[PDB]
Amino acid sequence: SYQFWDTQPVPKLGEVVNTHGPVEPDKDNIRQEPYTLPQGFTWDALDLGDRGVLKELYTLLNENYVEDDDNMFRFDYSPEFLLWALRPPGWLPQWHCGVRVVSSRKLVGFISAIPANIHIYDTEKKMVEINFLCVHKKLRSKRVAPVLIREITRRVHLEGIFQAVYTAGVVLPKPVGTCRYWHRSLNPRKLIEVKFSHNMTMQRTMKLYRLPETPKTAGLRPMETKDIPVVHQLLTRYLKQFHLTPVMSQEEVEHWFYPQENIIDTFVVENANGEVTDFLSFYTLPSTIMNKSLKAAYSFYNVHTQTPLLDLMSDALVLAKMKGFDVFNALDLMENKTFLEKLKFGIGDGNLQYYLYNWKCPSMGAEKVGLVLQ
Ligand SMILES: CCCCCCCCCCCCCC(=O)SCCNC(=O)CCNC(=O)[C@H](O)C(C)(C)COP(=O)(O)OP(=O)(O)OC[C@H]1O[C@@H](n2cnc3c(N)ncnc32)[C@H](O)[C@@H]1OP(=O)(O)O
Ligand SMILES: COc1cccc(CC(=N)NC(=O)c2ccccc2OC2CCNCC2)c1
Ligand SMILES: [Mg+2]
Repeated sequence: SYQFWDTQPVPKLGEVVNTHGPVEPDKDNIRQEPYTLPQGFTWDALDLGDRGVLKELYTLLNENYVEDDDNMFRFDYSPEFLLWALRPPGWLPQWHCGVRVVSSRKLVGFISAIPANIHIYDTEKKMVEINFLCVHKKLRSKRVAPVLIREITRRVHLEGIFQAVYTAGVVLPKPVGTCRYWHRSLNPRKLIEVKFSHNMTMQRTMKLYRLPETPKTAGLRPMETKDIPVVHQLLTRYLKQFHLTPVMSQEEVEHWFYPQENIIDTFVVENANGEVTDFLSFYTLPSTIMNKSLKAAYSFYNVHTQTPLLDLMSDALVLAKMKGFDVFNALDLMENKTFLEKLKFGIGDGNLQYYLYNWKCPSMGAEKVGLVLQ
C-alpha cells in the first residue's frame, strides 16, 4: 500500500493499462496558497543566479542526495552542473522549490521542475521533468517528501501543465519502463582501490580494459556553434524510433549539447563531404567516496546514421579515458543493449524506474525508452 501515492493520479501497480490518456481532468481552478509544512519550516524559491544560494543547494545535495545501494558513494553534482541542469530554456524561478528552517534559514529540502515537451507513443505533450528531490538526512521519515511533491505539482498546475516525467530507484505506482545501470571501467586500479569494482590478475584486468590513446572514427571532433542545427536534425530524426522521448527546440539542443568543460561533452562526426552524420555525448558527474572523488562520465544522447554505433561508443570510451574519467556509465535504453556487452560494460545492481504523472499508457521495454535525464 502507498499512503501518498494511492492518492495521486497514477495507475495502480499491476493494472494492465490498454488505454492512452490523462488519469484525471485538467484542473481549471488551482489552490493559490502553498501547502503547509511542519512547524519550524518554510518555503523558499531559490535564486540560483545568486552564488550564495547556489552554494547552499550544492551543499544540501552534496551532503544529502542519492547514494548507491552499498552507501559508499554519493553523487557530487557541481555548482555549474546544477545551473546547466536547472536553468535550461523555459526554467522558472518558482520551480526551484526549497525548504528552509524558519529560525536559522538553513536549507533542508529541495525539489525542481523544468519544462519539457515529451513524445509518449502517439502523443506530444508539454510536461515537466522533476529532479533533485532531496530531504536533509535529519528530516528523513517525517513525510516532508509528499509535501515537496504536492507543492511542485501545484506550482506546475499554476502554469497550465498537467503531466510530468521522472525517474527513481524505488518502485512506485506505476513504472512506464525499467532500466538497468551498466558501467565500463576506464581506470580499474582506482575503481578497485575505492571499492567500486572488486581468478583475475591486476595485470590481466588492466589489459582487459585498456583502450586506444586516440579515437578511430574519421572526422570526429568537438561540437561547435555551427553544428547546432544539424545536431538538432540528427537527434529529432533518430528519436522517432522510440516511444518515450524529448522533443527539443534548436535552443534546447544548444543548451543540452553545446560543450561546457566539466559538465557536458559532445563530439560530432564530420565526414569526407563536410557533412555531420553522427554525434556522441556524455555528461560529467563525480561521486564523493564516503569511506576523495570518483570521476564518472554518463552516456547522454548518441545518434548514428553512418558510423556503426559500436564504433561511436568505443570512441566515447576513448575520449572519456583521455579526459581522466575513472568509469563510463550507461543505461540499457535506446539501442544501448547492442553495444554494452561487446564494449566490456559490467551490469550494476539497482533499477531505474521511469514514470509519468497523470498519464495512463502501456509499459514499454527499455529499448523503447528514449529519454535521458541528469
Ligand atoms: C503535473 C506536475 C506533477 C509534478 C510531480 C510529479 C511527481 C514527482 C515525484 C518525485 C520525483 C523525484 C525524482 C528524483 O529526484 S529521484 C531522487 C530522489 N532523492 C533521493 O533519493 C535522495 C535521497 N533521499 C532523500 O532525500 C529522501 O529519502 C527522499 C526525499 C527521497 C524521500 O524522503 P523520506 O525518505 O524522508 O520519505 P518521507 O517520509 O518524506 O515520504 C515517504 C513517501 O515518499 C515516497 N518516496 C520515497 N522516495 C521517493 C522518490 N525518490 N520519488 C518519489 N517518491 C518517493 C515514499 O514511497 C512515501 O510514499 P508512500 O509510500 O507513502 O506513497
Ligand atoms: C558510484 O556513484 C554512485 C553514487 C550514487 C548512486 C549510484 C548508483 C546509481 N543510482 N546510479 C545511477 O542512477 C546511474 C547509473 C548508470 C547511468 C546513469 C545513472 O544515473 C543518472 C544520473 C543520476 N540520476 C539518475 C540518472 C552511484
Ligand atoms: Mg521527510
